Amino acid sequence: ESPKEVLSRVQDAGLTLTNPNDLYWMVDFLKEKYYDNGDYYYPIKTVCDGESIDVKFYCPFEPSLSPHYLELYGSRDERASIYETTMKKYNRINSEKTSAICTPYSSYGDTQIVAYFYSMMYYINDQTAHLKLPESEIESELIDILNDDILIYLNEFMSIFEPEDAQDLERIWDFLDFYQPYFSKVDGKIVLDEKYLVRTPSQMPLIKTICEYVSEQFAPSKNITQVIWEVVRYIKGVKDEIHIRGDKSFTLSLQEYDDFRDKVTASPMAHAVSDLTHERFSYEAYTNPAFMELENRCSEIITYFNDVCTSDRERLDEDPFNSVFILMDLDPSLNFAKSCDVVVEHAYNKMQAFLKLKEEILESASDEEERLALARMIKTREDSLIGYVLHEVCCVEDGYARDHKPLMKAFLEEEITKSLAEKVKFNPV
Ligand SMILES: CC(C)=CCC/C(C)=C/CSP(=O)(O)OP(=O)(O)O
Ligand SMILES: [Mg+2]
Ligand SMILES: [Mg+2]
Repeated sequence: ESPKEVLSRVQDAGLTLTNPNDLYWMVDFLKEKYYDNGDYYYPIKTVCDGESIDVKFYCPFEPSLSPHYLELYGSRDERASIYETTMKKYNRINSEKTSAICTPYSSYGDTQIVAYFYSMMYYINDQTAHLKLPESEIESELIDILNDDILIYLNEFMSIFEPEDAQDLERIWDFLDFYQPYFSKVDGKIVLDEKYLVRTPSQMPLIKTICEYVSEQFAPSKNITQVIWEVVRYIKGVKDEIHIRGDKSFTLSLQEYDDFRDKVTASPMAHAVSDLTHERFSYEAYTNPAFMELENRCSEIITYFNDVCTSDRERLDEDPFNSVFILMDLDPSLNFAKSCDVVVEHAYNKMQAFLKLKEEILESASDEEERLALARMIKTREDSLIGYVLHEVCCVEDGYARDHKPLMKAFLEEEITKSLAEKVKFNPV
C-alpha cells in the first residue's frame, strides 16, 4: 500500500492488529523515529494499580517484521485448529505476531516453527496457572494431569532424538535430573517407560507438529542436541515452577528469580531451532560458559520487560513471580511506578552485560569460520530482543495481545498519522 492509503485508513479507523498490514507500518515507524535517529529508548505506556507506568525500554538493535507475517496471519484459523483452545485465548497469545517480529528474516516454515514453540510455552504456562488460584480452588486432578502431560511431551522430543555422537546422548541423559528414573537408554535413544504413556495430553497435536518439523527439517543434516537440551531445561523449569507455586510460600530472591527465569522463558528453545536454519553455526558455542551466560542475559531482559508490561494483570492474579513485586517486597519505599523504574534500569544493565559478553565471545573465536558462526548466533538473539520490545509496544487492539495498552494505541495513532502525512507531503521525493 501507499502511505496515502494507510494514512486515510488510520484517520478513519485507527490502528488495528486484525489488519496485518498495519503492523508493517507500525514497525517501519518505530525504526524511523527511534533506531534511525540514534534513539534506542522505546516507549511503554500502561498502568498498574491506578499508577501511571510511563517508561522506555532500551534496545539498540534494528527493528524488523517478517515478510511472512501476511501469510502467517492469513492462515491463523487453520493454525489454531491444531490447538485445544478458544479463539479468544489463541488471539491473545498471538504467536503469528510474536514469531514474525522476533524472527524477521527466515523462511515461512522456519518462522512458523518459532510460533509453535512460543505457543507451547504459553499453553503449558496457562495450564500451570491453575496453581495461581487460592488453595481452596485448586483441583489436584488438574495438577496430576499437568505433571503427566509434561512427562509425555518430554518423551515426544526424546523420540526424535538419535544423536550421531554418543557424548551427545549422554549430555541429555545426565541433564534429565529428577526425570531420569522415568527413562532408559535403548536403541541409542532415550525412551519413556511405556507404563507412563497413560493419556493423550490436550496439546499433543502441537507437540507432535513441532517434533515432526524438527525431525524432518534438521535431524537429517544437523546436530539437534541443543534443541532437545533446551526443551529439557524448559520442562524441568516448569516442574520447578509447579513446586514453587504448589508451596504457596514464595521466598525467591531476585537472583533466584533470575536463575528460575533462565529456564522457563522459552526463547532459548526458539533460538536453538533458529540457529539450525543458518549455515553459520557452531554447536560448540552451547557449552561455552560465556555464550551460556549471554543466553541467560537475553532471557532475563525479556523477563524484565515482560514483568513491567504484565504487572497489573499479575497484581490482580496475586501472582508473586514478577521482579516488580519482588523489589517492592524487599523495599517498602517503592510503589509500582518506582519499582517499574528499577526493573527498567536492571534491564538496561543486563543489556549492557549482554553486549559486553558478545564482544568477549567474538574476540575469543579461534578462526574466521567460528567468528562468523558466533556472530550469526548472537545476531539471532538480538533479533528476539528488539522483537520482544516492539511486540509489547505494538499491543494496540484489545483481545489480540496478552496485555492490551490503550495508551499505546492512542500514542501510536497520533504519531504515525504525522509521520505518514510527512511521507505523503514530500512524495515523490
Ligand atoms: C513471547 C516471547 C517471545 C517471550 C515472552 C515470554 C514470557 C516472558 C512470558 C511470561 S511467562 P508468566 O509471566 O508466568 O505469564 P503471565 O503471568 O504473564 O501470563
Ligand atoms: Mg508475566
Ligand atoms: Mg511472571
